[PDB]
Amino acid sequence: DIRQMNKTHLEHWRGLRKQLADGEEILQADHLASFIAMADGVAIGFADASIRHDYVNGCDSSPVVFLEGIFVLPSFRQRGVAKQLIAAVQRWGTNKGCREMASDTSPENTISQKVHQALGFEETERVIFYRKRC
Amino acid sequence: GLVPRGSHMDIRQMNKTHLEHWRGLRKQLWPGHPDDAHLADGEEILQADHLASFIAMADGVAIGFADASIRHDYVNGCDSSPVVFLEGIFVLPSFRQRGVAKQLIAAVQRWGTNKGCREMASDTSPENTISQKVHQALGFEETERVIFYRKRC
Ligand SMILES: CC(C)(COP(=O)(O)OP(=O)(O)OC[C@H]1O[C@@H](n2cnc3c(N)ncnc32)[C@H](O)[C@@H]1OP(=O)(O)O)[C@@H](O)C(=O)NCCC(=O)NCCS
Ligand SMILES: CC(C)(COP(=O)(O)OP(=O)(O)OC[C@H]1O[C@@H](n2cnc3c(N)ncnc32)[C@H](O)[C@H]1OP(=O)(O)O)[C@@H](O)C(=O)NCCC(=O)NCCS
Repeated sequence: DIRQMNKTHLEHWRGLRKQLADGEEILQADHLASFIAMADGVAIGFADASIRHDYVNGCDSSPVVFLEGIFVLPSFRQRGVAKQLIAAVQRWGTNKGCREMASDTSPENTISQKVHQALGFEETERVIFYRKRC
Repeated sequence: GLVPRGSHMDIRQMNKTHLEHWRGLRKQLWPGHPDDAHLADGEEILQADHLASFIAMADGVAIGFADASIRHDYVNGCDSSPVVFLEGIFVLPSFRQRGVAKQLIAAVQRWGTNKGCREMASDTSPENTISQKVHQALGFEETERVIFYRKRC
């Protein structure tokens, strides 16, 4: 049971996000989309996505569908829920015209890295990001 | 009016006349791209409102440059949007450690702010220790390290 998020789901979505305002912008925006997995009417997993038009490390085409975040409640892990949410994200990206899908994860997130490889992604590059307020 | 500025080292916003020298330098930052691709990049940068490059001129000769963009996409480690991102920066070996990059970045920062950016960001490879010391010495804070993934769709 996978669905594109709407206002009803906003509440369940926040609880999971808290574990991994915006729901507002996402609902309103065209380049934004979030998906949710339900067990007995309860959101037990989600994935946030966006269509990126700026440079994306490791990608040579534009726009790109970017998996901004993904989370599945510990107890529902290893049942294919993420594989399903990512396939929904891919479908959405592909018909918004993206020829490639991208994602990122921390060097310490070993399970995440294995999940990305198991789902067909290829590591492109590792980078350190910086920031300075103007 | 007591101290003329940029009498010998001057930071300029790139225009069509700098295309060839910028490209000459960019091939040294990013080897592997035909003069074509650099050129196409240069025309895109010139015509797009969220894109700009800066050229460091020593007595009229380009010795460094910085490519920047006003990013509206989410930018790792930032709380606001848009962000002025340093897409790349390069200074000829013979002119390093003289404050050039400092000025290119200050000019990028300044263009970013006038375009509504509250934050400036950059990224760099974990093998580039010199670039990591450069970012820290210039006031940037490391926000996060990540691994990027790609899948054709
Ligand atoms: C990453 C995460 C979303 C995976 O969710 P999931 O529902 O458990 O994943 P799936 O069951 O759909 O697994 C997809 C594939 O990855 C593999 N995988 C999942 N968990 C794994 C683990 N712990 N170790 C090794 N491989 C694993 C599965 O074996 C599966 O393999 P297959 O396709 O070859 O059959 C989940 O661990 C989680 O929510 N973690 C916390 C948040 C986080 O790390 N997010 C990542 C980036 S924001
Ligand atoms: C990174 C680079 C642009 C810096 O250019 P630069 O003109 O030499 O830098 P600056 O002189 O303005 O240096 C500013 C700051 O970095 C420090 N710095 C510069 N080179 C350094 C080095 N090799 N080791 C340690 N610190 C260094 C300066 O000392 C410091 O300022 P401070 O003295 O006021 O504290 C240049 O080395 C270069 O082109 N590197 C190769 C390409 C590259 O790696 N680009 C970055 C990623 S796209």
